[PDB]
Amino acid sequence: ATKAVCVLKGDGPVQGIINFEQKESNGPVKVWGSIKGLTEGLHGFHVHEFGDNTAGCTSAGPHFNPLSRKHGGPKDEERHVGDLGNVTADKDGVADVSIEDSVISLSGDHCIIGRTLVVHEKADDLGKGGNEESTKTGNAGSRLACGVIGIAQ
Amino acid sequence: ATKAVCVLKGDGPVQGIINFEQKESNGPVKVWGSIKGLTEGLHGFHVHEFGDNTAGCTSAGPHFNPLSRKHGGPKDEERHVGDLGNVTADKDGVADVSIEDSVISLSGDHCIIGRTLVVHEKADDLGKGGNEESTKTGNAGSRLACGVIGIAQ
Ligand SMILES: [Cu+2]
Ligand SMILES: [Cu+2]
Ligand SMILES: [Zn+2]
Ligand SMILES: [Zn+2]
Repeated sequence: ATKAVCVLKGDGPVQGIINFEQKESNGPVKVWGSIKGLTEGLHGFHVHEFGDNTAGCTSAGPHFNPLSRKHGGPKDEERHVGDLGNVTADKDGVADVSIEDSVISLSGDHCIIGRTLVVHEKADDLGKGGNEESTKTGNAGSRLACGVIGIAQ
Repeated sequence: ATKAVCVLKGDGPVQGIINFEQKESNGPVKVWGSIKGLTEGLHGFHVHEFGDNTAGCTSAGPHFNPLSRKHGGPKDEERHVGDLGNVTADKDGVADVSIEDSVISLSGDHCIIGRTLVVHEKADDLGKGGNEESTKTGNAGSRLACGVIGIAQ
């Protein structure tokens, strides 16, 4: 798996398409695409553990966290494998996503293929909210849109 | 990955949920669940190559076929890794799926996690339709509903 893709959908008007590319095995992973229907500003953005959409986005479960760490920001050291921090929405509620990250992988046992990607109601506080919940979801809030991450051409 | 799941959706009224379980590494894989909104009778049922739903189900691409074989039935020897043959709809258009298969896998390089599952308009003819198209799609027809296959709890 060099490439992947994911279509985000939800009950909301929120929706988008996000691509992944890992040119090198165990190298970094460019993540990019575009989401629309967001409130202007920051929104949390994570890979969650399961490709389950049985019961909407709640089925996805908690943040993908195979090394059992506390939640954090993507550049933080103590973080969930799935913690990609935030994405930023336009005036117009379009967020033009573009991220490199080398904690996640499309191969290996950090492989995120088959897991749900989720964009959230509010900003991820990157674990620095000082409340119980911040070291788990980053207080990112409810799950506005999501989709399973799949192997792309 | 012991278990997986996939939610089938489409433009049609067709929809359902399908589960997967592979108790042994490289063993067989129980596939079961239920789909509704079908025309009574047989309907083709395959894993296609890609977890792409960019442009509905067409983005999924051709049948998952990593050994470059000709299309067949699931118990046939010459078959696509993704050829699970058919599923059967009620009077009421509910199909109660239940299948063992050991060509597909949730691990290894027949891993189908991250690929689209698709249920089709007509019956898969298992390659025996004698026409060009029958050794590719089994003449199964258009793509009524589909979804990416993801890692389940
Ligand atoms: Cu999250
Ligand atoms: Cu097909
Ligand atoms: Zn997290
Ligand atoms: Zn086939």
